[PDB]
Amino acid sequence: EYELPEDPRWELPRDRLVLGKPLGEGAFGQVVLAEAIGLDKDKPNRVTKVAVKMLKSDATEKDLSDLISEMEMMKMIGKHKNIINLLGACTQDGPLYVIVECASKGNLREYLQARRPPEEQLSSKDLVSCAYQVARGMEYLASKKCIHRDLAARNVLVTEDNVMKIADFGLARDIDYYKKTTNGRLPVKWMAPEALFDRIYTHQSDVWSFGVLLWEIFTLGGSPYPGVPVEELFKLLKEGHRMDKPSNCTNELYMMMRDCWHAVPSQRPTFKQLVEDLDRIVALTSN
Ligand SMILES: */C=C\C(=O)Nc1cn(CCO)nc1Nc1cc(N(C)C(=O)Nc2c(Cl)c(OC)cc(OC)c2Cl)ncn1
Repeated sequence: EYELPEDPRWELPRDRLVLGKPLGEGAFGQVVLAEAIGLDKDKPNRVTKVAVKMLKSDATEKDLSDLISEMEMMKMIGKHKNIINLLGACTQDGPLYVIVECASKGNLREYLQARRPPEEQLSSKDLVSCAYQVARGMEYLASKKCIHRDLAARNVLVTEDNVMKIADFGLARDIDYYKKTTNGRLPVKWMAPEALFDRIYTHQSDVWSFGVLLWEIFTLGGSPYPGVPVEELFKLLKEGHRMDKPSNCTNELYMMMRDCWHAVPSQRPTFKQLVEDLDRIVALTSN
């Protein structure tokens, strides 16, 4: 059981919502595509495709509290082009539905892969642009005290008009480093040393992630530290080994990666900086 308070800024009548296909039961919760009717006073007879999150029926009291949390946090953080945004919620006379934006070309990684050489092909500008947009989004969240914790291509989603949007930021978390993702990869490959070892998570480690995220981008979908089992990665990093520069990657960019991977967290750049460098570099980068 439960009753929620309703904020009318955000309440959508649940009959204005046409639920459709699901897509995986994530880290608690389960999400389904849907069509919202209205959403906009201007054009109230238009459907808008949205993603709607709701509880599975095998759902604890906390599992709920969690959903309410991340909803309320998405409210606090506010809108930005380069993040997945809240658009509404259905709170009354039914189970809770937390509606957000549909990003119609999947995750960054899938979209990169689908655009390798012999569905279109990405120019050099198209890639740096992509890194730039993620940095913007990251900067925004950071400006709002948000620390991401699992930043990587899989957690960047892409809209029809090709805009990078960061996903799963307000995320309530709690520990197997062998836990495999859908694609078969290990979340530790994105983790900064101090996050790995001493559980210390900050903007600085979100920057380390962004390093690897750049690496993913300039390998059109790469898989980090290829065939280097978890155990080995412990040492390699400890000592100071770093990933290899990709082909089709300028020294400039490879040097960014390397600063995002500074051993001393405080000496890494910040997103503010990285946005400013990526803007310049995009302007100097040819189609
Ligand atoms: C819109 C058509 C469509 O097919 N969209 C689509 C398909 N896929 C498959 C990816 O392999 N992804 C999308 N876009 C999409 C997915 C999602 N979520 C799966 C999702 O969980 N969204 C979401 C996010 Cl990202 C979030 O971030 C904090 C918070 C949410 O709810 C609280 C939700 Cl639901 N979202 C948007 N677009």
